[PDB]
Amino acid sequence: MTATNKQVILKDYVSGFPTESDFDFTTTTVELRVPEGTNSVLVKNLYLSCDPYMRIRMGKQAYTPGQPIQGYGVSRIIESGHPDYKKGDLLWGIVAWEEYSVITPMTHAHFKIQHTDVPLSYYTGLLGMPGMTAYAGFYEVCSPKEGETVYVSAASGAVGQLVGQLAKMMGCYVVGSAGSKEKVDLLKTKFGFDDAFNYKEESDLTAALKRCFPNGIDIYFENVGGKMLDAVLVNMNMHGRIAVCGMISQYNLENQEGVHNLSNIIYKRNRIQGFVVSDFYDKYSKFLEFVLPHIREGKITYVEDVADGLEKAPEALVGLFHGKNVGKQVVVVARE
Amino acid sequence: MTATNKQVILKDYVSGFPTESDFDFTTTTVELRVPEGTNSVLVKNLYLSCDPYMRIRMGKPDPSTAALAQAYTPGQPIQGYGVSRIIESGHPDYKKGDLLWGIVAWEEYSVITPMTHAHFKIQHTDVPLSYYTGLLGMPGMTAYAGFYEVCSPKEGETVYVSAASGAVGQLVGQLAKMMGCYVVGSAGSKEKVDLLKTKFGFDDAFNYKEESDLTAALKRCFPNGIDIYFENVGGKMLDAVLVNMNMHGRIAVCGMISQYNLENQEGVHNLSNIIYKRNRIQGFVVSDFYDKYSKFLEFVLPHIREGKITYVEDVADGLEKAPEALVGLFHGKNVGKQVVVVARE
Ligand SMILES: NC(=O)c1ccc[n+]([C@@H]2O[C@H](COP(=O)([O-])OP(=O)(O)OC[C@H]3O[C@@H](n4cnc5c(N)ncnc54)[C@H](OP(=O)(O)O)[C@@H]3O)[C@@H](O)[C@H]2O)c1
Ligand SMILES: NC(=O)c1ccc[n+]([C@@H]2O[C@H](COP(=O)([O-])OP(=O)(O)OC[C@H]3O[C@@H](n4cnc5c(N)ncnc54)[C@H](OP(=O)(O)O)[C@@H]3O)[C@@H](O)[C@H]2O)c1
Repeated sequence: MTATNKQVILKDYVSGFPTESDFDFTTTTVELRVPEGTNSVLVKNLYLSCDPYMRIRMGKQAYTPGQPIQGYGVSRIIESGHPDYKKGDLLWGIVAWEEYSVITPMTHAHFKIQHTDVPLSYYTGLLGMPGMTAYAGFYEVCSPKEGETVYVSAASGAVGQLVGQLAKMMGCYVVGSAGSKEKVDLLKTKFGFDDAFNYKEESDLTAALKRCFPNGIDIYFENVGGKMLDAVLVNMNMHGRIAVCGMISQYNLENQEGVHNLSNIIYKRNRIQGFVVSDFYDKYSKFLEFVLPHIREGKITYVEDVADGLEKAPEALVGLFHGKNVGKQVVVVARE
Repeated sequence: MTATNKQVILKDYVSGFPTESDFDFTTTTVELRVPEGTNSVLVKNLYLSCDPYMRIRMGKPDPSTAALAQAYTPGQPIQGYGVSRIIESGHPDYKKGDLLWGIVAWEEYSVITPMTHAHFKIQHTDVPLSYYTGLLGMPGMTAYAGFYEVCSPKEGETVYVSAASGAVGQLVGQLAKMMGCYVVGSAGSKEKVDLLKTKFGFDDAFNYKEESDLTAALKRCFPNGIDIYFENVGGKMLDAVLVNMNMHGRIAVCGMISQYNLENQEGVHNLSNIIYKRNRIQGFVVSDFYDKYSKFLEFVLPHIREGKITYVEDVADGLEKAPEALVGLFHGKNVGKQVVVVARE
């Protein structure tokens, strides 16, 4: 290996939706040496994650045009130059969209994989940054108690599916919405939710919510926004929490959708708390040692829509925003 | 034993703003005697209060609003907060010379059954009895409970409060100042902003109505963004604040009178920002904390009596005015706590 290196780049700033045309392919050639830098390691990017924050990251902390779009991925140390990383092991964290990248590890972008008795695809979704985010947001920011109704929202996907699974381990009554009957079956089937509805087979969303929850929503895990939020507010419960994890139904408009119903948080006494996963990474290694018994035991599960190659990685990032993605969108770039 | 007790009533459920018309008057004759059943007391309503909550209790009954809540049964009188003197026995902790505050009807001679976070006995007289409908009562309990146990302020923090010339936003700004915060306020009247700037304390304030790009103004007052936000307003305000906010910014949602007399509630766009800069919106209801009311007095009653807490009012006589009075809040014709004297003392 003193190879060529393929990279998926960004042309220029996406207005509205992202499309395959706002991404271009290019070949650099990499020397597999130590290499040149300071606390650097060279790596072979194994897997990539299709992260929805990326849209916000590609409009005019924003990736520079002409340079590969950066994003989370799990990788293997080719050559080292960093104390912690032996010249042959597994990492995850921010990396370029390439086969061969050079990143100098830092404690909260880059973690080090010390459990391989589980897929190295999980560490871009379940045992990776969506997992910390489902752990963090549902445990701290929602502050769940037992027996109480949890509405989850892009539930099939990356963050959504551990929340209803964590919540059902508590023993709540969980419901979840998803866009198609493939995903809405996955929910009650695979992760045994207590109900699940296809929000795209509905006009009556407030009434949809009001039907799925007889006695109202104590907790709502927010992964989407707008219309959905507004029905959830009518539906919310007294002293019930809403942890705002994100708003996919907003990242893409060049005109942000307007919410009405906030007036309800007075009467119903709603905490609405918008977190960020980063802040909880000191609790990462506690999450890991908590879930890792449940996965390899058949208690926590996952579902990941796995593309193959950087070639099929624009057709993949774009797929999140409409909903091609069935579960976590990962991108296999090196099979091992 | 009859005594002719006048009243004020609601014709019908309101849609939009109240007007003097949605209320009718009428009279009756209460027989002045010892009330029975539960632990009941016949009272004599000296004062009464115009608080903007009464509009969500005037509208047609939604479950959403039924959590505050359940509208006034159209035809019998209006229920509200007022000061009252015990005209008869009925109960243990209430002697017939006595004087409570709480929820009475809009009538001359109410009868009440005094519940623990309903009816509160006045003990202290050295202060105007009209203070038990502002500062020493419920709207006073809001600014205390909403800013200490809800905005979780830290000394030095930037603060913005709105509807800053009314029973809550003028005592908030002072509890704010009492810990070196940078309270700025807002109000619509050209002179109302002058009570904020001078009389109440605020470091700056503005006239939102003389102000056109709302957010430009909050960008001026706080060049270093807004840590806390007390809100008695909503809509177009909350979107300027959410832009201007700081990280780990907090918001206490007391009320949103703007939205209240809208049939067609305004759209709050900018709510997405809170995912970036870990903002917390929290809606509370003062009613929940009336345990920390003994404690609140204990606090305020020293600070007022010493020049640390200033409080303007707006008085007006009898029920005849209490329509025009209650309808004046929504248009901002109350230059402080709007009180109505049924019968002075
Ligand atoms: N809190 C944090 O710090 C944190 C961390 C990471 C990511 N996030 C954010 O939250 C999301 C990521 O994970 P994920 O669990 O949502 O799954 P994902 O599968 O990774 O992302 C795509 C999903 O978006 C949904 N979707 C797209 N447009 C939608 C719309 N207009 N309305 C409703 N649903 C829509 C689709 O579900 P349907 O087919 O069912 O409609 C699809 O499954 C992103 O918005 C991301 O920016 C937050
Ligand atoms: N438990 C709770 O959550 C709780 C408890 C008590 C009260 N509240 C609520 O919060 C408010 C407190 O009452 P208060 O006695 O302190 O007096 P207040 O809010 O000052 O009421 C009158 C004021 O409303 C302002 N106003 C009128 N229309 C407005 C509009 N469209 N936009 C912005 N401001 C407008 C006027 O001034 P400017 O034009 O000068 O701005 C006027 O000074 C009420 O809405 C009440 O229902 C909530």
